[PDB]
Amino acid sequence: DYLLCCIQHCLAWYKNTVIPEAFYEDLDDILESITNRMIKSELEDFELDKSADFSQSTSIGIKNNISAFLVMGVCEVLIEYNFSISSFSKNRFEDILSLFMCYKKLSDILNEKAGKAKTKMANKTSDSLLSMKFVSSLLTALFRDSIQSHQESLS
DNA sequence: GGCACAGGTTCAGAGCAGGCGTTCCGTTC
DNA sequence: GAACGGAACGCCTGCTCTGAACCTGTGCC
Repeated sequence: DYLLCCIQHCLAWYKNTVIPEAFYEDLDDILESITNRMIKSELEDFELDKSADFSQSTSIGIKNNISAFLVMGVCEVLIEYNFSISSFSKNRFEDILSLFMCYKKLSDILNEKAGKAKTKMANKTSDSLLSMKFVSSLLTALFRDSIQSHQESLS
């Protein structure tokens, strides 16, 4: 997760300032293919939720817990990337929504799994891999954007 | 009918202040 | 003029300040 975060940040900064050489021209299509594969991997390629029950006792439910956190982190980074790429093109935003829908699906799976045991699993609130910067820019673009050219995506 | 957060409570430790213990001078017969 | 009560500097007791955690009670799902 953190790795991908590092990658995203360095790479965006590269495109931003460095250019004004095959690794990054590859990585574009790398993350693209990863994103598309991520959209339509539905938790049974990961073997989650029904094959396992996130048992903090069992080695396997422990593993599930950990894998799931990693997954959600991954998704978050990809959300940042998909947003960053476009000049507000709609297919990527649909992708972001679907990513988030799987993410939230995982979070509420854990709420089902964290509803039963006592509330000392405060590891669910594991900090997001979104920069302060991106979040500022996101709310800026949600609430104070009336620009029709972008607005079809923001709606 | 159960879980989570709050709030109370309690204990452990540590730190510090004051009163009594020793020693002397004032006051009242 | 003397004696017994008021008076000052140091150490120990205990009490308080504070934090941290447990646990239990209530309200909402």
